[PDB]
Amino acid sequence: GEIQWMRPSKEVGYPIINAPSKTKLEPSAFHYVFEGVKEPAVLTKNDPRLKTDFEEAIFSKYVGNKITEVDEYMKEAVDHYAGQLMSLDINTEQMCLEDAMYGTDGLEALDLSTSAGYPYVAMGKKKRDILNKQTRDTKEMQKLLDTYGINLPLVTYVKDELRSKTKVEQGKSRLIEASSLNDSVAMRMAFGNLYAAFHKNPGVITGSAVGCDPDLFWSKIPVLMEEKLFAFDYTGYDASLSPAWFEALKMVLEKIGFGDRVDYIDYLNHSHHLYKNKTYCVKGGMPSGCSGTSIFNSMINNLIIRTLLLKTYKGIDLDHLKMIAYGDDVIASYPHEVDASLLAQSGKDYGLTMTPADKSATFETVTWENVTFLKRFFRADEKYPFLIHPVMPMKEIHESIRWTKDPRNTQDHVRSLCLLAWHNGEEEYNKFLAKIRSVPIGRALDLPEYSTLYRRWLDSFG
RNA sequence: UCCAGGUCUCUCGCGAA
RNA sequence: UGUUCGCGAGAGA
RNA sequence: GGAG
Ligand SMILES: [Zn+2]
Repeated sequence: GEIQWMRPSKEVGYPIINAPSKTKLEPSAFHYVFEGVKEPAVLTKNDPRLKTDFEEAIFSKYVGNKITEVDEYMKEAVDHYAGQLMSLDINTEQMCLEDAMYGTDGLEALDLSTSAGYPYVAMGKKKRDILNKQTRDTKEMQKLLDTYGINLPLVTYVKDELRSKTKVEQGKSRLIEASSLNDSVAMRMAFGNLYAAFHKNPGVITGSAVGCDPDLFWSKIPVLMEEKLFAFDYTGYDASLSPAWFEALKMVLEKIGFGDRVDYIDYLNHSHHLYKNKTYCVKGGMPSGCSGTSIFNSMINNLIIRTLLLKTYKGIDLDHLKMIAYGDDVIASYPHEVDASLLAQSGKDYGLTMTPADKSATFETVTWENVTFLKRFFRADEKYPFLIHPVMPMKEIHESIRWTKDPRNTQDHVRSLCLLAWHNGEEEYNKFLAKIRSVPIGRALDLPEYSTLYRRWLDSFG
């Protein structure tokens, strides 16, 4: 991915966009009860904690475009991945406007609790002024569709989130592309049935986990896998993606029947962006906030891995590849061991920078002990060993409970954290409840006992 | 003074028919 | 408690 | 930055 040009919106007539300059994150009641090292992300360029140039740092992810051509390995990847998906018998018809806007089996509605993007953002127009979920009215959307059309520019924001100390100072803040309501709608008309099919089929056929519940799904995953697992991390996955990857994705879509709308894929590959007082153009790179970015990045992951396997292990039978991606996150398996270290080197050839799974400083053997997916470990229940706990390390929970964007939400926030926390075991869970209840607000919260969670967990399998 | 800050998925909580 | 809808939040990608 |  690479910035083609950049210039101040003034020279071109695009309006300036102001994000709030301060974080909505404030220390919570439990700030001092738990240890933790993350703080609010750098949002502006005046920030004291900066030890480098902000804009330089945030746009640094656009490392360039390595390849431009679909080679034979990619083409074979394509064929294999397409052939897999054809077995799902995916409905290829357009999704109707009303279903696109207001959701249907497998695809939730548009979020009226979020920005409408360009150009509505420049007129104080919100989604709530256009959509109404109680009537499923499409009349004003259809008109607004005809008026502004599609392929509008994306508004770039800085994500307001916790961030590692190192990342704060080094200014490595993450960017959001706000997709236009128009484009979200047009995308869902074109691909909603694809989205639906994937959401209903988390697993090794889609090669995706979008639509799963980790509570339940974690017990399916080890059955789905092969004997030998492999995994790794990506560095700047989305922005590192070259246009060829977008061509191969089109090919897959042509293959499974979405051929008349692959042109939308071009709009993701070749995007224009408003950031504060600048307008810039990016060729390559998946924009983070477009419609289907979860589905598409995952699909593209399934193509990358097959391609590297073919490049690295000649003649490899891909029918035995069992992998599951969620965006750039992935857990893969083959009947015979595969060396992530070798794939990472082949990856360079295709513009991808691959590092060892979970920030380990060395490429080592992925096992059921140390593998992670969606930030959670795998741990069998001591009573019923075929039941697998998704286990998020307490540390992540600890970092979360220390901040809040609105103390109004304390009860709900902390309860949500308990639902994650208890898979760590009764000893750890009761300790967590202990530290929480060590402040008076803690004692005010209605918090689930371990026993309650375990029983409800077992019961949800039936 | 307020509002602002993407796409999705899952879950919990609340309100309704 | 089942569903179906609407709202809020948290987490993950 | 958007509306009062
Ligand atoms: Zn351009």
